[PDB]
Amino acid sequence: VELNISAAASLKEAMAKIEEEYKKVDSNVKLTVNYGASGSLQQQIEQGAPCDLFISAGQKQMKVLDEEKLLVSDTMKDLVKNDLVLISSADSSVSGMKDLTTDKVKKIAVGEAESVPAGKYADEVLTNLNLKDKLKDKLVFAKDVKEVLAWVQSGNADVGFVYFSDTVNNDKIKVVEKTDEKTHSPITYPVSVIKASKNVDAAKKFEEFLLSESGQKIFEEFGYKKV
Amino acid sequence: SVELNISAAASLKEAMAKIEEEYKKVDSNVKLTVNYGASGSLQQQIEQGAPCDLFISAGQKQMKVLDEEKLLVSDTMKDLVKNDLVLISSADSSVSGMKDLTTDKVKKIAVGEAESVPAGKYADEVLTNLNLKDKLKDKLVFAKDVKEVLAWVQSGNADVGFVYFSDTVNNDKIKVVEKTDEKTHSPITYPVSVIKASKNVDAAKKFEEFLLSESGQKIFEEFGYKKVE
Amino acid sequence: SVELNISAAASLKEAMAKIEEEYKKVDSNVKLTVNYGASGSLQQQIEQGAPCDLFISAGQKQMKVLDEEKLLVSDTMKDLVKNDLVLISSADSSVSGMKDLTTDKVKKIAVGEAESVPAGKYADEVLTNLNLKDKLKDKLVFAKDVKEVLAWVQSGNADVGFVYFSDTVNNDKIKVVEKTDEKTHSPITYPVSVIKASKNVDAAKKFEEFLLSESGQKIFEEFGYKKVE
Amino acid sequence: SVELNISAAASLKEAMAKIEEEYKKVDSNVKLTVNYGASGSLQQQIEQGAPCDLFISAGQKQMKVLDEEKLLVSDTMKDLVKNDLVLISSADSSVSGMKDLTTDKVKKIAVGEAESVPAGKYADEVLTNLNLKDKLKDKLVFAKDVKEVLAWVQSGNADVGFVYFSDTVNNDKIKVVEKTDEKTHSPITYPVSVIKASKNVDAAKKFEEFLLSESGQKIFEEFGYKKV
Repeated sequence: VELNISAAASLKEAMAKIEEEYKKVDSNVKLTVNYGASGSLQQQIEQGAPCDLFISAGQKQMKVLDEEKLLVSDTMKDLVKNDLVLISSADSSVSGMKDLTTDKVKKIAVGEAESVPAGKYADEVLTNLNLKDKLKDKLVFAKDVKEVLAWVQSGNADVGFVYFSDTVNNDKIKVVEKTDEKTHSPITYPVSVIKASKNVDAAKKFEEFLLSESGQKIFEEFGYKKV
Repeated sequence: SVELNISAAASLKEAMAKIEEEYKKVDSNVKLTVNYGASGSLQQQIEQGAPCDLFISAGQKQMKVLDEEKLLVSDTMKDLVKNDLVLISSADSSVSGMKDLTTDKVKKIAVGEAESVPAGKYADEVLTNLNLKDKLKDKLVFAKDVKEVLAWVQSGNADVGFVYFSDTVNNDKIKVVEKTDEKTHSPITYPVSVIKASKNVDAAKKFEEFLLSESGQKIFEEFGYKKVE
Repeated sequence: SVELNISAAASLKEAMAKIEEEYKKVDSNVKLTVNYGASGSLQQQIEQGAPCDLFISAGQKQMKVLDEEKLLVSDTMKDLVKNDLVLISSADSSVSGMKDLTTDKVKKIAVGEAESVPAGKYADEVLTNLNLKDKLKDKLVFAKDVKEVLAWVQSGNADVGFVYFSDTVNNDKIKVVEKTDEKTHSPITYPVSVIKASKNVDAAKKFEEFLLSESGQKIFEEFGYKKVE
Repeated sequence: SVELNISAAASLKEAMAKIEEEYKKVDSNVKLTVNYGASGSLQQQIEQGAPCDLFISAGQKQMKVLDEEKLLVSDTMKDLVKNDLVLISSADSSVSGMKDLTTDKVKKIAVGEAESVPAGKYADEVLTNLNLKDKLKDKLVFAKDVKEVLAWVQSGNADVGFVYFSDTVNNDKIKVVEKTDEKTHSPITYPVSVIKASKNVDAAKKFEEFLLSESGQKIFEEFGYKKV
């Protein structure tokens, strides 16, 4: 059977392992995974694109679809979530957020608050901790998380804010701390079977694998967390 | 034999053909398929999951939207090439400078709409920064594309016009009068990036390196494009 | 940036220098470090685990062992270039061709020692297959290497000689009378392969395809080598 | 912070890459540097007094010379993994068993060369022991290595081929039709051992047991290898 999956492109590295495993888990089904923006994938599903399963970055796109009656609602669940973490150079004395206030911390790298997802949550966290106005003389702004990583690696920034899934298998940086879930809005990836599919039966089975222990640990292998 | 889907701004077409044939000689194992279009429509397709391996846009705008949606291999984001905004005229025109603009040697100045035409946006910035825009309002006629600005400068509907230097190549009918000072406007950049969803990242990265290399650079320069600062 | 270690037969040294400067023009991101030696010993180092990325050999024997021991990326095994066994004389000699070997016009035929010198081993094959080896025994003189063969022929000590075409380039003092038919001897080929233990397999595969490309092949042909089939 | 020098046959490279990142989880402060070479050349390096902790050989020909020459810790020489000789065809090639070899369904059988390719040597022992080698001569075509065997079967040039099972993982363009009886060919084994001259005898053994442990013996299993 052929299942069509649309997904946020940030899951591509984790999704390679899932397909590969699922071949062993079920030889019968081959999966064609499609990657794009959750907004545009939302459009294609609204316009009747033959997708069997949808995993978006965030509740927003999925919420519009549920109301628009295009999802099998009982299949609408949270797949994984992400952690905003504080990183630094591997060889520095940063141990916590209280250091950002200190002389020890001169430069803090964050994504652009408006058009970088990690920067939005980073801004949201510093705002709620009342540190945002305290660190304006330290906050430098990057175009993406790669640049936040690179500035922290090369020493251009003392510490940075980034997803934990952006840190896996990288010896050059160290995850100093993890941000409290209660300090920002949930960074979640929902998954749902599409109603217009002709493989609801098979699509349900694949989603169950994704939500199963065998699938969740694969996602943990790439820095994602369960909900 | 890997097949690479390259999407590029329609402006790059003539130069992209030479790039294509020259990469055949350096790598026989890569098959390049290049479809062109406006940067916004090409950006649109990548977001829908269209299988494109490499993207070359005119403007930085379409890139940081894609990058924000995490559809790019971020470390492959580079400035490929640059352009110059040039003042052009009829080949026989007595105009010889930006100084001639505020004199009565010039009746009409053709520019693109500053809101919907990039060459118009840069022209605006130049006229604004040079403090010439108010004095020249009685001369400014507005076009819907760079192809219209040129067509007005030839056929004498406008004495003078603002276009990219790359539009001026292979036209003996129009002559470029003066190159706009780089200091007076936003960088006219054609950035390139490998698409994250690509199934041929390494092959794409390799091809991008060809564009970013002395041979690719020298090819773009044959069609009026310029070295990145 | 990537640093590739290439080990090649010491005969390729002159060609690999033009390969380096030319690859740099199409890929700024790769630094090549080329080590030269005897193919058999180069094989031993790879067998010991010496960090090599690409290997270019003089013969097929050493590739077979390496592949048997699984030290190669098998699907990258290819024939890069091949050489030709040619008949040479002095520039002013006026020897016409292979037919002139049997005539009284030539008295001394210079060849490499049939076991110590590969060009001699292939000369022996040609003369054997053409049934000329016995008739010519009174004419055959044996050199320690092709450099001595060329010297004898240049000085007139030998009327003609057998040598690789690549040993003739950049020398007007001698002239290539005729190239031996390829049907008459075992293929004189130089195989290339990416090394399995390499930490830059893809960068190595990409550099290998430059070698197998039209421009890369044409570089080896500047140095007397020839395209494979 | 201990560095371990590991000399291993180049067969295990892809498997060891998953061993390294996992032992990194099990032990944070050990640096694994894996040297890949021919087992005969790694043997020579060990014989010169060169410094290695653990040796993984392809076959026991080398690990016999060293064990005699008192260069090993004898109590650490065990068989790490074995290999299986399997029959393959393309995916859904309608070939079902070893029976089809003698039918018209199969007209071309790809094996490695008998005296150049290890998998070609064992497939030879099998067909010989199965009294099939003489009957099937008009079907037997010989490849330069297992990659080419696979290539012929994927493409359809050969209807059927013999390779190791570890050569067939993560490939959906062929089908492992049948495993060869282990009794019909010489044992295909990889021994492991700690060299006497290691700076860290104990550290290597805590790595050895990890490879011998279920945790390692299942990383190998997903790379096609088998228990001993």
